[PDB]
Amino acid sequence: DSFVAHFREAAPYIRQMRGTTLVAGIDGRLLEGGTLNKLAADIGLLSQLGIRLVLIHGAYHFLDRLAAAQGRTPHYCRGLRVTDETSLGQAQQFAGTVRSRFEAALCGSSVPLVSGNFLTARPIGVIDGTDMEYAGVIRKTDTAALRFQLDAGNIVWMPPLGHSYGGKTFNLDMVQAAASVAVSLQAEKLVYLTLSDGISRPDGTLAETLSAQEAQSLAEHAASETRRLISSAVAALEGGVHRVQILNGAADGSLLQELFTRNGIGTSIAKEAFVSIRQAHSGDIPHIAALIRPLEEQGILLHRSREYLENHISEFSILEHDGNLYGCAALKTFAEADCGEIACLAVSPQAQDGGYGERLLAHIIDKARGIGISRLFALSTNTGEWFAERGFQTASEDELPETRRKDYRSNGRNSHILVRRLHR
Amino acid sequence: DSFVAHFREAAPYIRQMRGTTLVAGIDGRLLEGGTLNKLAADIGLLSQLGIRLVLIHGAYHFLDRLAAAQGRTPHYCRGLRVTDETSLGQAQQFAGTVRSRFEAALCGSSVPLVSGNFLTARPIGVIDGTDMEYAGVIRKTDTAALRFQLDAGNIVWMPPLGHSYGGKTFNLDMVQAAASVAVSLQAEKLVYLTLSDGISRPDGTLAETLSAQEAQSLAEHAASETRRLISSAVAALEGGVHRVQILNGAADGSLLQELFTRNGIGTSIAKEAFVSIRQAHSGDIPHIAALIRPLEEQGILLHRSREYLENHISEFSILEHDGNLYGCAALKTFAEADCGEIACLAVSPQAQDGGYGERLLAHIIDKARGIGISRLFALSTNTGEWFAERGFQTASEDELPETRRKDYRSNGRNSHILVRRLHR
Amino acid sequence: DSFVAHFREAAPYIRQMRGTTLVAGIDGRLLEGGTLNKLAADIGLLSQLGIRLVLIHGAYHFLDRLAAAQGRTPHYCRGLRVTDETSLGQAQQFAGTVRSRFEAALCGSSVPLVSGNFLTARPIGVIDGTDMEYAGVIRKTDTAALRFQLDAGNIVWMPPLGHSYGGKTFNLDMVQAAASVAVSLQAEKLVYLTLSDGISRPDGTLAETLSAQEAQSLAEHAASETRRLISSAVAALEGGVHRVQILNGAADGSLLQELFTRNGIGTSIAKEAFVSIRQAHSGDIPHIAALIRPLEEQGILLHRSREYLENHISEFSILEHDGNLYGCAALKTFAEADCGEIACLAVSPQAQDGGYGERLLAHIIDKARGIGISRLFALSTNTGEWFAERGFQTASEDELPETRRKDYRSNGRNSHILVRRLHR
Amino acid sequence: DSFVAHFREAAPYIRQMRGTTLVAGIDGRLLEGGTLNKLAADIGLLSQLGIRLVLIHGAYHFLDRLAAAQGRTPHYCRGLRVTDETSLGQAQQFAGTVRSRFEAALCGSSVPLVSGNFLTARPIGVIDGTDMEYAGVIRKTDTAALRFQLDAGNIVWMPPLGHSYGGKTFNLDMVQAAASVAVSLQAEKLVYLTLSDGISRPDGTLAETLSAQEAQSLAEHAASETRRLISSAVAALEGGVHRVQILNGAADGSLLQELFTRNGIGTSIAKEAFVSIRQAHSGDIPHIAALIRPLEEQGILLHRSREYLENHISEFSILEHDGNLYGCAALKTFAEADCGEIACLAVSPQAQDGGYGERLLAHIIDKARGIGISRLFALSTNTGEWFAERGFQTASEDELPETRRKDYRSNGRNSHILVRRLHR
Ligand SMILES: CC(C)(COP(=O)(O)OP(=O)(O)OC[C@H]1O[C@@H](n2cnc3c(N)ncnc32)[C@H](O)[C@@H]1OP(=O)(O)O)[C@H](O)C(=O)NCCC(=O)NCCS
Ligand SMILES: CC(C)(COP(=O)(O)OP(=O)(O)OC[C@H]1O[C@@H](n2cnc3c(N)ncnc32)[C@H](O)[C@@H]1OP(=O)(O)O)[C@H](O)C(=O)NCCC(=O)NCCS
Ligand SMILES: CC(C)(COP(=O)(O)OP(=O)(O)OC[C@H]1O[C@@H](n2cnc3c(N)ncnc32)[C@H](O)[C@@H]1OP(=O)(O)O)[C@H](O)C(=O)NCCC(=O)NCCS
Ligand SMILES: CC(C)(COP(=O)(O)OP(=O)(O)OC[C@H]1O[C@@H](n2cnc3c(N)ncnc32)[C@H](O)[C@@H]1OP(=O)(O)O)[C@H](O)C(=O)NCCC(=O)NCCS
Ligand SMILES: N[C@@H](CCC(=O)O)C(=O)O
Ligand SMILES: N[C@@H](CCC(=O)O)C(=O)O
Ligand SMILES: N[C@@H](CCC(=O)O)C(=O)O
Ligand SMILES: N[C@@H](CCC(=O)O)C(=O)O
Repeated sequence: DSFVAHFREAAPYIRQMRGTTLVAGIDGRLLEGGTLNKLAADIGLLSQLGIRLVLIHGAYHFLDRLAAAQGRTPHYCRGLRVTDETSLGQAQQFAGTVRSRFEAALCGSSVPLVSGNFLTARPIGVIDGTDMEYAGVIRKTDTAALRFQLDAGNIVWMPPLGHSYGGKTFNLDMVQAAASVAVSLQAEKLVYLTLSDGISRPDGTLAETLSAQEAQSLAEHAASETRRLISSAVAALEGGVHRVQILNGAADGSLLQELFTRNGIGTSIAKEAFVSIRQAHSGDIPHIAALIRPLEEQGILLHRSREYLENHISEFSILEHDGNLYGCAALKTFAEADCGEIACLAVSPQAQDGGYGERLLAHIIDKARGIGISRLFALSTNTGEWFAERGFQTASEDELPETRRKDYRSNGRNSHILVRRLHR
Repeated sequence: DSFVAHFREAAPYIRQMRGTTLVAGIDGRLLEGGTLNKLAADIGLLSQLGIRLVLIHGAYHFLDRLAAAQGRTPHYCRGLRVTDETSLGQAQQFAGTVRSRFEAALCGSSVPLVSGNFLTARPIGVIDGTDMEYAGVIRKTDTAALRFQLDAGNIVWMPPLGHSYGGKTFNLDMVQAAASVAVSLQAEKLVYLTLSDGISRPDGTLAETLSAQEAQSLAEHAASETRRLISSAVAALEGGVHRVQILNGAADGSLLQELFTRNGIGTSIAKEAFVSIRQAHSGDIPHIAALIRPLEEQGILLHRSREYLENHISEFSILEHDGNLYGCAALKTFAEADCGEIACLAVSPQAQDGGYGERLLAHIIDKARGIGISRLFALSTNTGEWFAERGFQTASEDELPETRRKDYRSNGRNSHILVRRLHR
Repeated sequence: DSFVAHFREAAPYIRQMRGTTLVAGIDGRLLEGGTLNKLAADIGLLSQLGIRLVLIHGAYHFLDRLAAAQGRTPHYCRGLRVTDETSLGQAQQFAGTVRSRFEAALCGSSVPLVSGNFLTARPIGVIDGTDMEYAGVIRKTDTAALRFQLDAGNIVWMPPLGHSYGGKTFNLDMVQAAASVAVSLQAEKLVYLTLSDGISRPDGTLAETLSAQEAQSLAEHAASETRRLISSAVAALEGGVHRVQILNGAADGSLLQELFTRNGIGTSIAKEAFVSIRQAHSGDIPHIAALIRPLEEQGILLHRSREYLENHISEFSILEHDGNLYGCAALKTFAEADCGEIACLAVSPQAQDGGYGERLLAHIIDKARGIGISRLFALSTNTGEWFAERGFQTASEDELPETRRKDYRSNGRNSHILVRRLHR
Repeated sequence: DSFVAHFREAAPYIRQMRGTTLVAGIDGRLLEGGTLNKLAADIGLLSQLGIRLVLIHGAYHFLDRLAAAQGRTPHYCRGLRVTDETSLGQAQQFAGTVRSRFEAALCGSSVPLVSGNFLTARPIGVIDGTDMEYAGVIRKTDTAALRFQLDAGNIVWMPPLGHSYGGKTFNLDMVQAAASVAVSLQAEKLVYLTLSDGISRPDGTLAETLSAQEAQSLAEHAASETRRLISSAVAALEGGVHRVQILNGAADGSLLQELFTRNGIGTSIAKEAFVSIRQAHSGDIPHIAALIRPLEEQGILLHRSREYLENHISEFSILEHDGNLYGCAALKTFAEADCGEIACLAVSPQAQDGGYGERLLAHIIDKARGIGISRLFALSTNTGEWFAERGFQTASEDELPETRRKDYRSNGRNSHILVRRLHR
């Protein structure tokens, strides 16, 4: 395609990403070849786009290309490397090699890059009778010092090394470290730059987009490395990171493609928040009435009635949290088998703006599609934009199902009519 | 002595040092033993005293304990190490070992420590037909980024490594690098932490305090290493650093002793600014008269006269810059061979507050001492504090030389009389 | 001792004190002699160490050296001086004498000193049928204006005088005023600079360190002046000040000695927060089990069992607040009468980091010492640092009590073993 | 008049005064009666109007009501009070009485008031054989600390007391002190609040407004007190203060009346900057031509000619600084004896915007009025607003002098015509 077209395509993603925090967990093998040069350039570009950037790299594989290729075997109790004094010292050497390399590649492809004593570590201790030695986990992260650097526009570079109150240095696991730092920062995004195209489905295909539940159910039959990825990704989400992404940092330009295109390569994982929505039953009616009545009083919701609701309760859905009712919505059907109507949509005023409405509309379109409905109408006197911004197109009265058209005419309400087309 | 006494002794030096910038050039051998632990603690303390701190270390000796002890000989065209790709890579490893070590020693003896891509380097090129390879000299220092970190209270850590626009890393000479960074920052103080007690005199004794001229004349007969120290120290001073100090960072606690005691160990070098002061001659008189006359009009300076000055010109000194006269002072003598008087002290109003006065008083006490005078009087109607703050003690009229006592009585001026005791 | 040694001794206290707020309540007799010069110097030094400083002085004794020595007797309903218009006016004169004196002593031993209209006062009214006249108590303190000055580095000087909405000035009690200002600032430290070596015990000895409970029980048999000191000190602590100290500002250098040495002269008072820890009984077991079980599931705590706990309940302690259980710990004993083991230490995750653990360990060492135990072991797979940072030294398996050594061998857990030596 | 009218009258002066610095030198007798209450209220109001306020008071008269009324006579070598240790101590007492009084009066008529160690003093020494003792003059003012307080909105209160490096306090002369502080701040305004209606003319009348030259020539025959006022006022102006005002702080509301009405009570002194304007002669013509020619080329200035100028040189004025010509303007006359025209007005582009034009117009209206002209025309193609904003009203062609009307018609230029009426 054309430059202008590509750039106008990127523009909304640039808008979304600007001023947000991205923690990048970087596989240490990427900092070794000329994939390094490609990466510094793309990270330099991200810097230039107003993205706050914290980069953390791994060391394990480099240590093994020093260990294994020597006559010493690494031990990996839960993927956590046992790391002795000699391995610890190598990691310190590698971390300096790598930060220097990155800095040089960034200077030749002027972007401020900073590193500091941000992590305080503790040893993992003893996993399964096996002393883990210098394998440490982040005990405290200096969030104030980090924010202060990101705020000034600095790129933050972190090795997989933390120090302790006992004046020791510990070896950190990168995959776990990035997710920990990401949660501490409440980073909007965690990115793992791996050697893999992302997480694959049981049928072999690349999982473009996953819920944390979907991710979780895949780990049941997944290799060790990818199980740990998921575990860290899920804990990040649960800890407040908005989105976790898995990419192949060996695929030239994949970071740009992931962040700035609708399509995006790799795997994207996000947490589905908890909103129990269920078929309404008999006992819901007073809760539904109390919610609906103010609105029916205001001329926003059509007048219902204890009897209407009792005899049509099956067409209502209700949204609940801790026994508390907070929303409702009905699916009305017609002689036209293809047609449905979202009716009686309502969120308690105290619970609004937090997405509850959208979840009710979604649940009802799932229900509508479940029964063969490809066309979903909404009629509203005062609330038409909400629908128009969520996939509804203006429609005319002559377009309604015949019986609805008749109610509409005799109403006098002249409500706006919108239709959304539901895919098979 | 007692704690309270020691601490009250330190207090003025703490006051002087607070909020000032100190660049520490650190010999790489100090970061190797438990002298490291001692150093982090003392630097941590300096941090806590509101000193802005930039630390730079060397690598040469570590590289040789890797080179020489391998079967490769280092070459040192002007003390500048030829550094190939393999040596460059080692320096990157060492710099990571050392920054990690320092960070750990600082954490266990919470003080924010930061490092960044502050230096951009260029290669030295070819010294004397000898390709110097990866030996680079600082081309640009990011002074804004540095100030921003020091201002926030961060300790700044720098390796002896700069990068270039060509995406290469270069090996920097520490002694030269610190002096360059120090000038860029206009640091009040540069400290070299060496393995030596400082700079020695021709008679073998430690030069406690040196002018840059004194330092310069010592290099004539000095070993190579100490010649380079001086050269860098002198260029720092000439470049605006206020004071350069040389210490043995192997002498436990020497950094504290140097910064916070009157005595201070090690060598201190400062630049004597240019103030040509000479015996007045015949042709000076109009310049002297024009200066003196306003003051004599105001009742601050005793009335002189073209004839007085013509017949006493030999007792005047004058301070000049670019042919321009800016100050004068006279030495009056008495029948009491031990007694002198500083007379007719005056700095042009446009040239005041810049130390000119003090240099005139000093020059005259040097002249007074040259002729056997151990007691120097100053009489002033309005300017008595200036003398009292520069070593003069209140005296009485009955204490004057006899003939001066007589002039004083018949004057009516009742000027304050102060005496300073001049040492033999 | 040596300078370096003294200064390295001070360094941790300098670190702790930097950027903290200290409110100094100063007896007015200290501002009268050359103890004034000593004090300005030490307060100047504290300024230079990044301590935020609010100074308040008293006036009572000066007023009496004007009253009593005139033919007027002061009346002191609860140590609160009745203060008429004539006494009020003297206090205004004294406050100006004293602020000028202090300012001059500070300038000659450049440190910014500021004072302002920070206190608004109200009269105390009528104590016990006795009109108290111009004796006022702080009604409002301008905390924003105060913070603004401390933040800029200014020393804050306050007289014992507040003004009112009725355009009157009132006489404040210093001891009460400092404690009020200290609470308003949530100052980490309140210091009273008195003419006494601090608070004495019933046996005559100087109470180096007191809890607020200890302070309280001393007042039962204490002189009036010291009763009021305690009362104000205790209310400061209860109001959020971290530590209150009582010193003799007539003992040359005592402020430095108190703030910057382990030993410290004078009396230190701190509030013991509320943590009810008691012998576990039968009914605690479900609460203990629920806490312990997650941890035993994770391989951090040895598997217990409803029966184990039922038959060993006497060796458990539990920490509770509002009936809620938040922590537990057991003392295990051995055939070696000198040996104990802290077992089953656990704080609810929701209640962690707030010191609960430390209080459980302390309680158990108190229990261990109560039965003759001088050696206390801790064995931990993942939690060994916590112990090592709280006085435990690494030990070997051959060092365990014999039966514990046997369990340890057959476990397979390879837990780290640490010992703490308990003093008699 | 009406409130709305008064307030709309004040509005431009409020606009001018907002964010400006005013140093108020306050006679110590004003802080003694209920003139104090009036003053705090008016100063409180000024605070509320965004005026940055530095207040300094005197003490002399209070000291004499303590001296003279005791049996000790004050000595006043140049109006500078000899002040011994006993007088110095009284001044410290008075300064505290007075600051407390002011603070209380300000609180009861919430406005932040701050004072600090801003002045460092030196003794005056010996005037005329007379030791002046504790009479000190400001040696250094802490301008940074002062700006920092004014910037935060604080009112700054200063006593007439400075301290020295020798740990002494000195007695400052208020009149001199305010003018010194005012210059240090480059205050736009210095106000002296005296017991007099301002400076009187030789004919007895109150000098409403004076140049510094006018002020200077009045001192020739003026009382001592008013001579010193002038001397300080003039040195303030010369030192960069924009305006000095003298008022009676005993005239209820005079500070408001001076600052916020066109009329304003009291005396106002301002420095006439140096702009030598003289009759042009023969040798000026090339300088005039070079200036005029660019403009005549642009169609802004009517074409002149070496001959025109040679034969009309007497009607030109020229503005010069250091021999350099920077402006010119001509006065054209007509058969109508009442009519004049400002012709050929021009300032060198490099010297514009600095008031030169206005001074040329003024000089020519002075010349026009000197010969009986009450009507002054300006004709301009592109520059008509400049005139309209400096007192010119639009006029028509039928309104020109007859011969000018004829030139105007045949020109084709259609320049805008404006007239200013010159008062007799
Ligand atoms: C429209 C409604 C159901 C939305 O419920 P919700 O819980 O807020 O749903 P969401 O949080 O997913 O959507 C919230 C967004 O919808 C927008 N919105 C709400 N009412 C709107 C309206 N009347 N017109 C346009 N937009 C509206 C909100 O302003 C909010 O904007 P934001 O994305 O810029 O923050 C609303 O809460 C409601 O119940 N209104 C009265 C009942 C009603 O009108 N029902 C049905 C319409 S026929
Ligand atoms: C006193 C004088 C000679 C100082 O010359 P100088 O070039 O300023 O000398 P320095 O720069 O070394 O000293 C400057 C310091 O002296 C201080 N000083 C100057 N005059 C002073 C005085 N009259 N009283 C007290 N201190 C004074 C300045 O304020 C300045 O203070 P700082 O250290 O706080 O900045 C002054 O310039 C002068 O010539 N005054 C008139 C002549 C006179 O009085 N001569 C002789 C005295 S008998
Ligand atoms: C170790 C434990 C008992 C501490 O309880 P607590 O209520 O937090 O006790 P305190 O608040 O007095 O101590 C808190 C400090 O201990 C530190 N700490 C906690 N776990 C640690 C560990 N595993 N390793 C090192 N330090 C640790 C905390 O990080 C905190 O650090 P800070 O001083 O830097 O803030 C922890 O709460 C716990 O119960 N962990 C699981 C149970 C366990 O391991 N029990 C016994 C060990 S055999
Ligand atoms: C008009 C002129 C003589 C003003 O001289 P000057 O030295 O700037 O005079 P002042 O400094 O007293 O007045 C400066 C103010 O006049 C304003 N001014 C200048 N030219 C102006 C114009 N053409 N229209 C409106 N206002 C103008 C300036 O913008 C400045 O504005 P400020 O008060 O908002 O800063 C101008 O310099 C000049 O010589 N212009 C070309 C010659 C010309 O037009 N001459 C005569 C007019 S027939
Ligand atoms: N959508 C509203 C009715 C609005 C209308 O039909 O005008 C409801 O379901 O009650
Ligand atoms: N020191 C001044 C004279 C002052 C005096 O003697 O009173 C001078 O040398 O002229
Ligand atoms: N301290 C743990 C046991 C850990 C171990 O012995 O390895 C407990 O008391 O249960
Ligand atoms: N005022 C201009 C002439 C402009 C005009 O008359 O149009 C001059 O004096 O030359």
